[PDB]
Amino acid sequence: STGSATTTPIDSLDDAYITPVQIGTPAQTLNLDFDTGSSDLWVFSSETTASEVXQTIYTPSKSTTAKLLSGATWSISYGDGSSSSGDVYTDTVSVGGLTVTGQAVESAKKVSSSFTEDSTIDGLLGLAFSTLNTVSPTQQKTFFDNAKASLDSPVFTADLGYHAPGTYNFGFIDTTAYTGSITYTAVSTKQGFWEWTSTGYAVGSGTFKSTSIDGIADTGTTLLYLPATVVSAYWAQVSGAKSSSSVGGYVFPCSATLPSFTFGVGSARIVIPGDYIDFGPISTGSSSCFGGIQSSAGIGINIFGDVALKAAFVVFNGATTPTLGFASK
Ligand SMILES: CC(C)(C)S(=O)(=O)N[C@@H](Cc1ccccc1)C(=O)N[C@@H](Cc1c[nH]c[nH+]1)C(=O)N[C@@H](CC1CCCCC1)C(O)(O)C(F)(F)C(=O)NCCN1CCOCC1
Repeated sequence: STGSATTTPIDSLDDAYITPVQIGTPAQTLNLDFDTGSSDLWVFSSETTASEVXQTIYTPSKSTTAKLLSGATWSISYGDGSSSSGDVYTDTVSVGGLTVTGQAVESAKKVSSSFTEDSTIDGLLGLAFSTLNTVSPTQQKTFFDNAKASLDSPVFTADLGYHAPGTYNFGFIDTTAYTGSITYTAVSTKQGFWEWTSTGYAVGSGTFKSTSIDGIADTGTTLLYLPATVVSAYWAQVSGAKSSSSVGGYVFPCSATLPSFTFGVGSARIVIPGDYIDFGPISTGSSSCFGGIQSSAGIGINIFGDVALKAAFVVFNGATTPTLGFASK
C-alpha cells in the first residue's frame, strides 16, 4: 500500500505545516503537524480541559474502533517549551489513503498555552524513532512503524513547499518530484532522531568548507539551526544583519537580497535559495526581518528544520538500518 497527503503552511511565514489525518470510525479528520523530531501521535480531544481548547477535536466515544489502552499515560514537552499529556486509545488512523489499525492515539487531557493559541494545529504526528515515544508503561509505535509491514517500501518522503502546498508520501518515491538523483547518508538512532552528519557548507558563491555538522532532519522545527561559527559566516555576507539580544537571533533589513546557503550530503549539495532564509518581518510592516538561519548554541543540537528541508526532496528510509536521502528539486 501507499499514501499521499498534501501538507500546507499554517501562515504566511511557513511557521509550520499541517496535514490531514483521519482518526476513528467513522473518520474524524484533524490537521496534524507531522514532526520527524518526536514520536507521539497526540490530539486535542473531548477529554481536553475545555478552557484549553480554542481546534478540531477527536472524540474517542464517537469511534466504534477506539479501544482504551488500559493503564497507559503520556506526557511530552518540546524544545520550544510547549507540552501536553493524557491517556491513550488505539484506533484506526489513515494518512493520504494509507490505513493503519491499532495505532496509538494519545488523547490530551491538557495542553500548554501555545497549543491553545494556535488554532490551526489539532495535534502532532510524530515520525522520529519509536524509542522517543512518551507512553508509559509500554512505549507505542509511530504511524510509520505500524505502516511498514504493508507499505510498498518502508519509506516516507517529505516535499515541503516555500509558501506553497507540498506532499508527504508513504511507501514510494515519486521520481517526478525531484531533479537529479537522491544521495543517501547514514543515520544514527542513538538519540532517537533522524540524526546525520552533513559534510560541510558554503555561503552564497563562496567556498565549501568541509567541516562535519551533526544534526537532525526535523520537519517540526521552522528554522535552520547550525553552529555559531557557521551562522556567523552566513550573516557576515549580509551587510545589515546583526544579532539582536532582545529579538532572540539575527535580524536584517527586509529589503536585503540574501545569499544562498549550501549544505553537503556526502558529495552532493543542497542549495537553499536566499529568499528561503528570509523568515519574514519581525512584525507586520517592519523594516527588519528575522533570519531563517540561527545559532544552535541555545538548543544544543543542530537542526535541519523546514528552512533547509523545504529546499529538498527528503527521503526517510526506515529500513532496519535507516538512512536519509536528499535531492534537489
Ligand atoms: C516561531 C519560531 C520562533 C520560529 S519557534 O521555534 O517557536 N516555531 C516552532 C514551531 C511552531 C510553529 C508554529 C506554531 C507552533 C510551533 C519550533 O520550531 N519549535 C521547535 C523548536 C526547537 C527545537 N529544539 C529546540 N527548540 C520544536 O520544539 N520542535 C518540536 C515540534 C514542535 C513543537 C511545537 C508544536 C509544533 C511541533 C520537535 O519535536 O521537532 C523537537 F524535535 F524539536 C522536539 O522538541 N523534540 C522532542 C523530542 N523528545 C525527546 C524525548 O522523548 C520525547 C521527545
